[PDB]
Amino acid sequence: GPEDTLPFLKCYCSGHCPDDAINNTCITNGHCFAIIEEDDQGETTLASGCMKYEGSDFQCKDSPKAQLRRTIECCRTNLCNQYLQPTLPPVVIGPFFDGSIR
Repeated sequence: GPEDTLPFLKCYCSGHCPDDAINNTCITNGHCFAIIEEDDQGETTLASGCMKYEGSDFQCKDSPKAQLRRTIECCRTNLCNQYLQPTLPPVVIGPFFDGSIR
C-alpha cells in the first residue's frame, strides 16, 4: 500500500566509512551518528557513519553493559555529522573562591 521509501540524508564520515561510500559521505533514511572514546593510552578515537532505519523516530539509547568513558551523539538533519565533533563534558565544581579580577 502507501509506502514512500526514498533516502533523504547525506552525512560525512570520519575515520571509518563503508567500502561502498562516495567522496567520504554516506546516505541513509535513518539517523547520522558520531562517537568518541578514550583508550588505555589516552588517545581519543573520532568516528562517524550512517545508521540504517530501526523504528525509533527520536531516541538514541545505549545498551546497559557499558564499562568505558565515552561520549556519543545522533542527528536527523543533512550534514549534521560533518559540522559536529563529539567531545567529553567539561569538569565542574560547586565550591569557589576569589583568585583574581575577571
